[PDB]
Amino acid sequence: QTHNVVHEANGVKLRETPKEFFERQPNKGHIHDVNQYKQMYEQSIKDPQGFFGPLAKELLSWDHDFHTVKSGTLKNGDAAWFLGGELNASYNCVDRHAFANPDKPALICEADDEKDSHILTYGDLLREVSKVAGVLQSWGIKKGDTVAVYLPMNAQAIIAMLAIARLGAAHSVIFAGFSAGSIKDRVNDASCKALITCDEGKRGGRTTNIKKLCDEALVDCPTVEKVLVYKRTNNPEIHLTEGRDYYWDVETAKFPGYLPPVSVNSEDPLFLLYTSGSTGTPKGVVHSTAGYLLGAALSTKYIFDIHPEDILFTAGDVGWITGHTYALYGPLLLGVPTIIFEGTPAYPDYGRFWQIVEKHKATHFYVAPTALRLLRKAGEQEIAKYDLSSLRTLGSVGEPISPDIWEWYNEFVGKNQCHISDTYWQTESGSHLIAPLAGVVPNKPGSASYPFFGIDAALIDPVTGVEIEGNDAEGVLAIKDHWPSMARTVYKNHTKYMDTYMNPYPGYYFTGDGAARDHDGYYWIRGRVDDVVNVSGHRLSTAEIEAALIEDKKVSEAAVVGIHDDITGQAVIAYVALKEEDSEGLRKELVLQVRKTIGPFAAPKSVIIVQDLPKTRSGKIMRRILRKVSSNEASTLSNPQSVEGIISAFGAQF
Amino acid sequence: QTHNVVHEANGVKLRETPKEFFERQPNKGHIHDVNQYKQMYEQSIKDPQGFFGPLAKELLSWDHDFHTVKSGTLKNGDAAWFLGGELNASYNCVDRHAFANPDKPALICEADDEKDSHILTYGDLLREVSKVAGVLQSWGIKKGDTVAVYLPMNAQAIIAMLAIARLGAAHSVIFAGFSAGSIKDRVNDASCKALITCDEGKRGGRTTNIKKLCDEALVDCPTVEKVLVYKRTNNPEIHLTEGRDYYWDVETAKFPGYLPPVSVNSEDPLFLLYTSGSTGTPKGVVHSTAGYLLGAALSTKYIFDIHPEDILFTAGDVGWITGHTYALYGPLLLGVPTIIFEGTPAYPDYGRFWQIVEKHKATHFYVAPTALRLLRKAGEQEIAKYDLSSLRTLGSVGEPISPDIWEWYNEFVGKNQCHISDTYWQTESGSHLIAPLAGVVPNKPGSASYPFFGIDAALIDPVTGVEIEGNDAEGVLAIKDHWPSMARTVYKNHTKYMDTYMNPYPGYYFTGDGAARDHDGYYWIRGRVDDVVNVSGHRLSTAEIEAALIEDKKVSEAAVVGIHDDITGQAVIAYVALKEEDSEGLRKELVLQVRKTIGPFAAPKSVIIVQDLPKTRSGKIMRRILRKVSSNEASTLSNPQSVEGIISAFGAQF
Amino acid sequence: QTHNVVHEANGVKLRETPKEFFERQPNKGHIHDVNQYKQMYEQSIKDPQGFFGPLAKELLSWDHDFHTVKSGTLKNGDAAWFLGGELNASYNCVDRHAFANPDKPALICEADDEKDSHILTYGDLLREVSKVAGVLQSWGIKKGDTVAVYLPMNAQAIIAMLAIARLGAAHSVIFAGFSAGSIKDRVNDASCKALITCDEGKRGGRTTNIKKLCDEALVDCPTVEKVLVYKRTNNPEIHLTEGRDYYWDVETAKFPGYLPPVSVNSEDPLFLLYTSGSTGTPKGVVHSTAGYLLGAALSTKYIFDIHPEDILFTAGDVGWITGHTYALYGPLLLGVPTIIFEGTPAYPDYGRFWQIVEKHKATHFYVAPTALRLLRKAGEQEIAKYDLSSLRTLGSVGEPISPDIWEWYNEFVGKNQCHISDTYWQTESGSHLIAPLAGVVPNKPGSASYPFFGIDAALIDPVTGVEIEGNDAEGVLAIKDHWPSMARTVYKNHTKYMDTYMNPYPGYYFTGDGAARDHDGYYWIRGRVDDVVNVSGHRLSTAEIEAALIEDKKVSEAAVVGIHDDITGQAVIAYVALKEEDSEGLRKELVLQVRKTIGPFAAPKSVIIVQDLPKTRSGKIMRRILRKVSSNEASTLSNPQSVEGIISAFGAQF
Ligand SMILES: CCCOP(=O)(O)OC[C@H]1O[C@@H](n2cnc3c(N)ncnc32)[C@H](O)[C@@H]1O
Ligand SMILES: CCCOP(=O)(O)OC[C@H]1O[C@@H](n2cnc3c(N)ncnc32)[C@H](O)[C@@H]1O
Ligand SMILES: CCCOP(=O)(O)OC[C@H]1O[C@@H](n2cnc3c(N)ncnc32)[C@H](O)[C@@H]1O
Ligand code: NA
Repeated sequence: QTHNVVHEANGVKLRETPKEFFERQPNKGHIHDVNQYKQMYEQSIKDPQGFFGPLAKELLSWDHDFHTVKSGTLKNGDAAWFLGGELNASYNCVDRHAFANPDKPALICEADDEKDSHILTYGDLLREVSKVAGVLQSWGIKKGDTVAVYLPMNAQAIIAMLAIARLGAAHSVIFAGFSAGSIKDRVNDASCKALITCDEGKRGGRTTNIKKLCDEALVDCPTVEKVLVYKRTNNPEIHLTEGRDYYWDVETAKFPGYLPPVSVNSEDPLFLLYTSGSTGTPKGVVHSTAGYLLGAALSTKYIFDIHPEDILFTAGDVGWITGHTYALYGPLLLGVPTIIFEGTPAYPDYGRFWQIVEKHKATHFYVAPTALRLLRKAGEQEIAKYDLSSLRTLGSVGEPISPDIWEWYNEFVGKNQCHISDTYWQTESGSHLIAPLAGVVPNKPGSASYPFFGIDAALIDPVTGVEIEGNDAEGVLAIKDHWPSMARTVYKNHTKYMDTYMNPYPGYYFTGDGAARDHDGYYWIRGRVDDVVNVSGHRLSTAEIEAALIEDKKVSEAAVVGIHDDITGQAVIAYVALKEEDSEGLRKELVLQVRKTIGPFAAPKSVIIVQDLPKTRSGKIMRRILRKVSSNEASTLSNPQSVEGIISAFGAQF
Repeated sequence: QTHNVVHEANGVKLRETPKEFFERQPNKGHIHDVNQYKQMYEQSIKDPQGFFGPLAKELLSWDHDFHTVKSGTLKNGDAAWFLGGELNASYNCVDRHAFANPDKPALICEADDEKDSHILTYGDLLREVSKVAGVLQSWGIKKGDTVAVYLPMNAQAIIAMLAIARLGAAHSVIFAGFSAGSIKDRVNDASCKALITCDEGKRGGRTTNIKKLCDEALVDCPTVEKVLVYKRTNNPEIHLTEGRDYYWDVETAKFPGYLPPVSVNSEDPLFLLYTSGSTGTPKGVVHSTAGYLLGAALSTKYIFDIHPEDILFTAGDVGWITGHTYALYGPLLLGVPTIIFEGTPAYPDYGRFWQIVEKHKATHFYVAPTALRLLRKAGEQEIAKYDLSSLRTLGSVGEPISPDIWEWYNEFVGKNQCHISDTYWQTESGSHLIAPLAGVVPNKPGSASYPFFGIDAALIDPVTGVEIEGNDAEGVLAIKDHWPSMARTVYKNHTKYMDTYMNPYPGYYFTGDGAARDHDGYYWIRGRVDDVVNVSGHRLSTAEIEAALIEDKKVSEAAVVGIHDDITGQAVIAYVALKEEDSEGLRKELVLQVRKTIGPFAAPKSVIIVQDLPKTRSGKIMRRILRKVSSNEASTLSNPQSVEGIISAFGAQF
Repeated sequence: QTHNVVHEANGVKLRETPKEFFERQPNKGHIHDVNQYKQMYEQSIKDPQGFFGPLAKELLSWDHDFHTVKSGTLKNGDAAWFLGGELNASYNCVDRHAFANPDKPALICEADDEKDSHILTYGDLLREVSKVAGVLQSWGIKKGDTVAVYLPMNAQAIIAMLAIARLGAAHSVIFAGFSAGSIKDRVNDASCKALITCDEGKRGGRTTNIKKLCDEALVDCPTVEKVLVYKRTNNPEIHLTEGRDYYWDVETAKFPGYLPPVSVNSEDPLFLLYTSGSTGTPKGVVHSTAGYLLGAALSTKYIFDIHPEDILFTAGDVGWITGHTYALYGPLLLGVPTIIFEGTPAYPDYGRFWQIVEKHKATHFYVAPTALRLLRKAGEQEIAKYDLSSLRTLGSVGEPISPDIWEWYNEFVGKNQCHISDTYWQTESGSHLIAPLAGVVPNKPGSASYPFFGIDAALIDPVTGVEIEGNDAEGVLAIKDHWPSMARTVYKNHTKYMDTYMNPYPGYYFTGDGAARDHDGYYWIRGRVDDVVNVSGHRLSTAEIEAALIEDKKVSEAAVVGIHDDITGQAVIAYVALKEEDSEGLRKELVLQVRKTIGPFAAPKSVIIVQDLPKTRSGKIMRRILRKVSSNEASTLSNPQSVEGIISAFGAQF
């Protein structure tokens, strides 16, 4: 007790799981007592073979059984799960459920306008996936090909990824916010032979350009042989390059309503998803087929307490890992309907999220902390109008949750009845690492609680590189052994995959996050230790933004850091130095330069112009100074007078 | 009793199964009583899962077992059988039998001249198929490729289709009668990467040109990379385009006598077979692998009463669905020798069919009604010379059988000892739909008796579109649910497949045939309701013939209909109107224009030339008038005087 | 007794298996008594299905089980084993052992210099094979592709063949001694899409050129898309053609440490290996996957008495069948470490072979008789310095072993404690045919003893073509039925495969060797009957050397034969006749002409020049005369005076 190192633990008492939730369970809970979970967790770490074997056979339908549950080491980067097994993601997500209950809802597609909303049953999802998959096969997509997807968060993207996996190909979903240059690089890296996109998207009542950005990047993408285009708005003046572009509706009507699924090996690539790390250009994270689906199945069934009668709503976009796991695979593997929203929580009214939960009587809701802050400041009153009584579990993902936000979440939406589960994980983790299991774990506000099955959490001292033992401790967060849903490599570049995750601390998986552990065992996440800032959930490497600013001929050097913006969580500020008029206009010109190389979400909130940057004698720009200058101004540098200049221009600009 | 609507049922008494047949059975009959069959049939309709499951495991050797017997609906066009199963057609047709009895006869190849006849054992068929398959594999044929076959009805074609299926490819047999333009269209549609043909064919003592027609179409077929040519006559002056054409004997000698078969999914395409429907160009009918072979195995074993000691003779050509199912797959699946005839029933003498039955002591004989009429008028006396005592079952296929022909069949050939089984089915049906089961069902002459296992027959009123209930009823014939051997789609054009079979009467499979059902339950087929005429067994769309006539610049409009010709069953007459001398010569010039675009069997018997066609005010040519004018002349038209002109020119011409 | 025909059997007594060996067995011997072996052998011949079935399931890990143990006949050339089975060679050789004992040694790589020696564990071999296999897959290598290997006898070649088989591709190892023209022909025949080689090799302290010879042949090899180059010496001035050549270290670092193995059918090609027969250019011998690995597993486990605790040293190069079977697959299948030597038994000292046996405490040693003669004449004394006490079994392979050499082997190296096993077999045989089983069979010096499991040995009279029955008999050696590891065909040329092995004596496998059988049943090999001479183990067709000499414009005709050279066993002499000065220099010019078309090992020891060759009236060069002229001069020819000229020039030259 009386924590000294973990200051956040002090003054925090366990918020017991509300009693109303256990009554709203449609069936007996998967786990009875919290002591039962600790016994399950202890087995997954000590005996991984005896723990995950049965669960894999229970939750996955195998075309061919595996001979070995776990192989490989973190140090050697040769991890593998369920070796010898053969299965298919589209059979487990669609086919098997469509045979039992064809008319059961599968995709509840809620569009930007509710007039364009519709529901697809599992029988319908099987027919549409088979048809789309039939088109890609006639085009020549085979096992081992990568197929790119540039679609908004609607049912069409869900259908696309399943049809690609159905053939044994790997899908690479590119976020619709990205620019043309970001599509160019990502496609060329994967050597995609096909692209699935739409004519244009509609979000918040505005018509976003989609196909036009694809045509721009595709002139520099020679691997793409053919492109599939969906008529989301049916705009007549949308050009389609002959021989390359073909129409979704026209081609799918040519092929039958059932296509045989292609068996893939357990360690065969399921998908690629590009993320930006502290150093280097965005890398292509690869996930295996079997170990990923299992991880998604476990975390969904047990942490969220998902039963066959439940309905899940996950707000995240499929362009990021959250939509991948807990808007598609997780729910569909368990045979429950998932809610896919193509709009924003503000259009038409700020209660749009809550109409959907009322309309479809959703039982589980998954949201990012950046959206809860937006709703509180803007549309807090609308919540009471809608029912929201069907919700049993409220989740949080992507950003640190504040105790202030946690209490607002519990009563304003859950009415002190729902269970709150702060789910900490990563794109590379595939599934949840640390989260409160609903009905089991009493959550401490702000803490992600205990680690999940198969995750052996530990802290490491950053300087000495030793594992810290005990409680009331702080350090770098790392995992001792690999787990089923762990990412297996970076596409065509395993060396950077080792240099990033396995080599910083050999024998450990490097998460890039600082954490603390209290005496109760609950884990507190303190943010990323490398040069990555979480801006509205999007991870952004400072180096990617800095390289975009330097593309302008005038920019001699640039440096970007992050600070706490209330709405966005973190915002990147740009301190740029020019070589040798209209200073305010050039600042805006740099903002679109970042918006052109990367996308609109990378644009800095402000750009401060200084002649000299705070540098050490060797040359390293003192990012610690620029960080504090943004907030509070209170070591050895080259010129200290330059610091007064940076403070002068910061107030002048921001 | 006392049928009013079904006039054919009146005056017809059951012709009981002859007692001599049961004694000639080499073993106990598959079905004991007719009540046993009705119980089997009732199960196949009520419980399809419990009926076809065991039969599939019994009659098919699976590389991998299936998880679901039946999926999909007619309304959605997503039918599938034995989902998850893996198997290969060449293993079930050749390999497994060759292991048990290598020296057992498999292909009894009876050529145009008996001096060129030979027998291939199952061990020989395994070696020749493996070698041919070895050539196609080195050429690059893989699972999912289509391979065209343009061969006469000999052992080489049988070997070809097995070698193609062995690799998992799909074979498209093109009838040797077709012209070059028909090969052109069919090949381009399937995008065949290879072609198997012969130098030239010999039929009825005449040397038919084969390779030369292939070279003509192949200049407009870019997908064909290589061609395999068999030396049927070894004509020295047969050109072989270098890089494309290679020799059957030369290449097969390069590869070993065993090649591993490639596993295909149950719903993977087995073959394509092009047929002409009332509307549109000829379409590519697709059949699955597993559901087709089962249907062929069931219909052969039970309707024909085929036992391991039996020998089957089916006269049909492999260019049509009859040779596909009951000259190749059906017999070979059950491990019995099949008789392949490359000649005609007239050369050398009209008793050639009966020498073969005597020579090889055939037990089952399958023939079309168009051949029975030819033999009766020309060579009726030769039958008594040959033994023909080994025959147990006589079959009829393709055309309506007349009660006059049925009685001639029973005594002149069967000697009132064989069982006659009128087998009604379709290219799309894959296997028999309605037929008398030998040893079980007493056949009514002219009636195809009761429907077969898994076929839920029903009649629909054409106008109201309602299912007719009761007996003494007539209407459109339709099947309530799909069946294993049902065709799954039209190649690369599922929309026309729905528009033709599933959309005319939703929830039903449209057969395109009129039928009647008497009080005993026996079904009577009354012919096709759409614009298709059965000329000597070949289904011919009127629109395909009309489009060929219109290719001549002079032809303004044309219209073709059918009437009863004794020899051909039905003959198509052509009424053509020219724009603006040698009228008799231009009539002959049009006949070869049809023979050039389609083939020799489409040529009209006569061509009547009129200036105006009987038309409604909207423009539809009154095909009912041209139909009656051909036979007996006894509504609102545009000009009635034109009718007197059509009658005047009909007598003048025909 | 008192053998008359088998003169070698007379005066020979059984040398009983030394008692010390049974004590040095780490476990109970696989076979207890010699009578037990005869009962096992009798079953393998009478009931092949009941004998090899269990052994295949015991010694091989199957991805899918087979349905038939044995099919096909020698006469039809359609042999097949374990039909229907699916497996992978790299799983059985690496993966399965790496799971049980990752840190167990697998490849003990002893380089030309011991400073460059290293050991790879089974876990390491799994990671390196997976990475290399990962590179070939991204390059596009798939099941059915051939990949060429031009590497010396080191660990890199072993890794290469496993990675190729891992993908289901077939590897074609080309011996590093061969010239550029020999690589050209071999690659073009197989149509290899990739090549794995190294910058240069080091052997006996000399730097051999390797990559440079590849670049020379690759300009005439269009099928090769990409090439993998290993940095054996890291010579900076090694050119790498851009787009074609890539670096082993650079590419393998890009791919992960585990790659899923690809299932292949039992009869799918494992590898190709080119050998030269009496007639024709070198042919590509093909071996199946399953039947080969089993044969290698049986012969290694039982003839050599290999147990899990044993260590094997086989001196042969992987460029020939010996390194294939008993330096790679045989040991690795059984999960024991194998010793790979990149040097020669003379460098640094003649006791290098024996340091390795002492260093790694090797228990089994495999050597060719040509090396035992070299060591005896040059470095006999070094043997006593090293321990060599861990050896239990000494083997002999490739050449006839002399009784003089057999006794030297037994005491000078084995110290009358090891068991000597003369293993006679062929490239086409895949595994041992006739050999003494250690611990079971008392070996007669010079005799290979009894045939092995599944080999039904018999002798045939060369003239009459009848099988000789009884003992004290001599004739052509042939095998009555095929066996699992028998070669299945010649690549893309099955006709020559039949003409060579199955057609000379139908119903028998032609070995090309003369043999004798004594009253005890022991077999004595008397050499090859066709025009093939074993020069230092390399089989060399006389026709291949003769064609190389004739390439020079001056050479009108040439004829080469073989005689007994002490060091090389057999040496080829060249008698060449020119069309029309510096006679000694042209003789040397011809020697390099052979060294350029074939390789350095084909160069004749001497070249005798004569104007006329001893010829029959039809024209056949009397090779019997040139054979005797070389040794002792003691029929009807065209000119007898030419014989005096050949004798005159032989003494003048050689
Ligand atoms: C999985 C969401 C999308 O993942 P990304 O790969 O884009 O970003 C992962 C990072 O988000 C933060 N993070 C994620 N979840 C939480 C969380 N629940 N609490 C605090 N920080 C969190 C942690 O810093 C982590 O390293
Ligand atoms: C299966 C033979 C070749 O089939 P096709 O696809 O070429 O033609 C099918 C049509 O032939 C007629 N037909 C077929 N068999 C009979 C039959 N036994 N009696 C009467 N009409 C028949 C029916 O009209 C049917 O729609
Ligand atoms: C397997 C070694 C490499 O094989 P190759 O395919 O290069 O050569 C096979 C031939 O070598 C001889 N031969 C092989 N082993 C022996 C042996 N043990 N004794 C005598 N001659 C032998 C026999 O003549 C045989 O036909
Ligand atoms: Na399989």
